[PDB]
Amino acid sequence: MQPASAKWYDRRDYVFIEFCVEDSKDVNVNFEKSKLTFSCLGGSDNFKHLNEIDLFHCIDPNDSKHKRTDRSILCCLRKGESGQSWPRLTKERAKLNWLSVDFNNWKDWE
Amino acid sequence: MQPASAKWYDRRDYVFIEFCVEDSKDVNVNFEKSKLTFSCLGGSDNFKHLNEIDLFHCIDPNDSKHKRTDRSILCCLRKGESGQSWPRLTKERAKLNWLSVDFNNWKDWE
Repeated sequence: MQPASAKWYDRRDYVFIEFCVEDSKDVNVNFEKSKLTFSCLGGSDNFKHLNEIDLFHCIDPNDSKHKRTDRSILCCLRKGESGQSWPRLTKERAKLNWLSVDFNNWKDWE
Repeated sequence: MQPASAKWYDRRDYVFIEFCVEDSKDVNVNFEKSKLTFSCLGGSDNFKHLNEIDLFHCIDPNDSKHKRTDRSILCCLRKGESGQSWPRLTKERAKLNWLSVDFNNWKDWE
């Protein structure tokens, strides 16, 4: 297995993470207060994907959700605090080779 | 003004920060989900103290409190999530020259 590639961006109250997996199945998103876990199989070859990250800021798991399509899986995380500033997605600064900013959707709402 | 010296430690559900200010007055503690702000005057000369820190993990402000004495001000922060692990007090890997671990009260409750 290996992490699915993903891009992220945020709004005032929400953080968005998109996992790019074609024809995904067994999609499994687990929202925690300070952690996110995504897993699924990709393609007819059942390619295993697993993404786990400690979030920079806390979120509200019970108010977070995800949508899936044949193209990818979009996660919507409710920021634990409105207007929360997210300079990065993860708790620690170290960069992840599968994660990048979604510049197509990025905005300076603040 | 300058930060008051302070030591910290945690238990399963709470994080404790003690600001060492003798004969404090105008004590002002502001608890926010991911931030703590402490200010006060020290001694007869009205020495100004101000401490601000972005917390490693989110806390529950509504359930946090502080107690003052002529010796110091002890803050009790309710962890946003029971059992939360706090390897450091601050969001970033920071060496704050005024902050140190309270080894007298420290425990490995885990």
